[PDB]
Amino acid sequence: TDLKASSLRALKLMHLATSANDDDTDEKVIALCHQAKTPVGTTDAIFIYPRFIPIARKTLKEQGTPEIRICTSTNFPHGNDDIDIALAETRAAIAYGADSVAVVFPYRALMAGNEQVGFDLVKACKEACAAANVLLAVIIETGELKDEALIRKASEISIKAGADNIVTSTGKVAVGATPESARIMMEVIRDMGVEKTVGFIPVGGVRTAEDAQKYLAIADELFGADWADARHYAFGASASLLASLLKALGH
Repeated sequence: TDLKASSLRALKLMHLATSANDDDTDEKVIALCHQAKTPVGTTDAIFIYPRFIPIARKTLKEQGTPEIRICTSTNFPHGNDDIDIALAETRAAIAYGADSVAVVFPYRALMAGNEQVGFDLVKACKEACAAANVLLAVIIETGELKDEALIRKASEISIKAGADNIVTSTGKVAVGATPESARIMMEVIRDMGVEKTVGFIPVGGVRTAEDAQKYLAIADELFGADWADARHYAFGASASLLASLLKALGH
């Protein structure tokens, strides 16, 4: 029954996205909105491309779940180092009506030795989001950085630039989150003492109810059992994890 409790808890923290082998479509997003409403409760949000926000917002409203948030991505998935492009895309996502924007950190530029551009890019995008009461998350793409020191450095730059959440992965490269990269990023949150204002989102690597229980255990250990609420923790995953959480709950 410990598994059942963390399964329901993981479920309500989900940022439901379409399968990686599906991209997105007006009908597939309407379907996604329906799956986000289950017999035991709703996921916290959906994760979709910006152009589908307006139709997702109407679907969620008309099905009686206006409280499900809509998160989207910019500078995505490439993480290029052109700030003007990243800012313009972020402003468009806001105008579409997003509740949360996840900008991809310029991780290639960091790997090449540029720590400043990542700071300036996140800062410019956070400025636009804050001005519109939108949360800014930052994807650092742990699967491409690989090295522990680079994952810490990307996390530290993002936090100092004003990230409201830090995210492992885009979901568009082979390797997403792992327990180790997840631990590293949450330890930066702790070491910097910013756990009240910065949350964490593993993308990928969580496919079963047992995986989700393991990832939540890391959060409970580092910050206490109460820390991982919808504002500070989320699982960026697809319908396959959701079905495993529902199954563990007997549905």
